[PDB]
Formats: sequence, structure tokens, C-alpha cells
Amino acid sequence: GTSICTSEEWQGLMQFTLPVRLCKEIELFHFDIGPFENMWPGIFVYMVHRSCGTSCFELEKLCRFIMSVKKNYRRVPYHNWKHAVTVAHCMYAILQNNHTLFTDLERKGLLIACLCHDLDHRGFSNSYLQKFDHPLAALYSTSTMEQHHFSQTVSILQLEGHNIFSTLSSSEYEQVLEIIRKAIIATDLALYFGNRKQLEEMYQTGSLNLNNQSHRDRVIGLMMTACDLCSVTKLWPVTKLTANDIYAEFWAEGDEMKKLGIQPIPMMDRDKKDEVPQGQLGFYNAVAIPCYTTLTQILPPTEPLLKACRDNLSQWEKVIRGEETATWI
Ligand SMILES: Nc1[nH]c(N)c2ccccc12
Ligand code: NI
Ligand code: NI
Repeated sequence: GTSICTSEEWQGLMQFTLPVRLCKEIELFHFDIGPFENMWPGIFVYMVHRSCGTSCFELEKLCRFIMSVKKNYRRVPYHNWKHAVTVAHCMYAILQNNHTLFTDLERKGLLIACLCHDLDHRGFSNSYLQKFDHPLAALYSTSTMEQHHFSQTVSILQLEGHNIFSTLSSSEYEQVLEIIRKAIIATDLALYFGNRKQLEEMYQTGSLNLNNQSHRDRVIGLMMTACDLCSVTKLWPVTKLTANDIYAEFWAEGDEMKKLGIQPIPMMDRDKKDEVPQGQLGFYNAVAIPCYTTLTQILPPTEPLLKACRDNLSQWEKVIRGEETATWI
């Protein structure tokens, strides 16, 4: 099942210090971790310490956990360690801007959930696993990969010296694993459509109440979608480069489907790259823009995410009209 970091790996992280200039930058929604790869594990420790406090976790167990999580992301084009840290940074920015809406247990649970939410992704969609009766689809009949990512998270926590949550009360341990489970399962975009619709209704009717656990769960669910999709909230060149990686995965999957006698959906067909700009327009109109619109209504300080998403939508529209300027691969 699960891989473990080296002694040298975690002890190195324990020693890391975040360059001073980066402290100011990491607070901003639009921050791109891309140019700082050696620092990604340290960036995560920094975020946990700012959000949750330097005493939240025993530092050794936290650095062991982080480096073993990294080792259990695969070398796939998109659903990899870079994506994990990017999603956790978006969650950090949301939490910093909305800090006292969330409990200390939720903040720690959500930062961990974001880091873990795609653990052991193989570069194949739920659609593929289920079309082709992969064993995971037999074990997990809905939200197949997401149930797997949660199981991997639990596996890593159970590794010797890796349980960062062991110091919580017996009740709080149960509560945080549930926070993490619901948060990971919520990253299944199949569930997003229903969740966003429910939230929009709750908000528009004024029945939305964050003292109501089921409402809190739904808000946290939408935060998870917003963080999972946050490549669409970066500056255009970063968004575009990330889209290249997303599609590399999709096209490798479509290649597999051709061999099994199914023509893939256009989005996963490398011979249909001309349809990508309209495909992105559809995704922004149906998924991304509604998501950030609703999130901004519920959490006003998240508005820059929506502004950036709208700017990117405008850029894809420019591509469609043939107005794009030079892009670098
Ligand atoms: N950016 C982007 N486009 C599509 N179609 C996506 C699907 C999942 C996650 C991000 C995506
Ligand atoms: Ni996922
Ligand atoms: Ni993801």
C-alpha cells in the first residue's frame, strides 16, 4: 500500500525556514507556488503554523507526515504533489480571510484534507474506473477515487510516528477524521452540482446558518471545490500552463479507452485539441464561475477568487475569437 519518507527527508524539513519575502506573498489568493518547488513542504508547515499555531502538531510527526504524503503522490502530469500544495494554499488563504468562522479543529482538518485529497491518484477518472470495472469501483461504488484518497490518508496517519492527531481528545479525534472524510469526498465534482444548488437556495432564502452542522458541512464542501479548482483563479499564464497538465492526463486516459474499443469523450481525445477552448468555456460557465459566485456570497472576503476566474473566462473567450498572443510551452 503506502510509502514512507526517509529519515533525511523529514529532518531536512524540520530545519527549513521560509525566505522572508515569501511571507507577504503567501497570504494572497493569487500566489503561485510554481517557482518554489524545493520550498513546497516548508510552505505547508508555514501555513499550518500560521493558521493553527506552532504548537498544534508535534513538529517531528508533522514533518514525517508531510514527507510521506509527498511520497504517496505519483509522478502524473496534474494530480500530483504540486496540485496538493496549491489546493492547500488556496485553503490557507480562505481560512486566513475567514479565520474565526472556523474552529481550530476544522482549520487543522481542512489544511490536512487539502494536502491529502488526491493521494495516490493514478491519472484516471472515476468515469474510467467504473466503465472498466477497476477493483476500486467494486470497493467504492460512488466517489470512487475520493474514497480511495481518504483511505490513503488514514493509512499514512497509522504509520509509526506519523499520527499528527494523536494528542486530540478521543472525541476530537473522531470529529477531525470526519471533517477530513467529508472534505475529501466533497472534492468529487459529481457532488458539487447538488451542493452548490443547495447552498445558493439557502443563501438566497436567508436560511443559511453556520451554527447548523449540515450547513457548515456544505460550506466546507464548496470551499473544497473552490480550492481544488483554484488553478482557474491564478494569473492567465499560470492558468494556461496548468491546463496543459490537466489535458496531458485526460489525453493519456482517452488513449487507453481507444484500445478498449470506446471512442473517448472529445475532452480526452488528443486528436480533438481544437475543441479545448470551447471545452474550457463550458467548464467555467457550468462549474467554476457558479462555484466562486456562491462562495463569494457566503464568504465575501473570497471575492478575489471570483474576479480572477472571470478574468480567465475572458481570456478563453479571447482564444476562441483568435485573439491570443504568444504562449510558452
Ligand atoms: N480547468 C479544468 N477544466 C476542466 N475541464 C477541469 C476538470 C477538472 C478540474 C479542472 C478542470
Ligand atoms: Ni480528486
Ligand atoms: Ni484535486
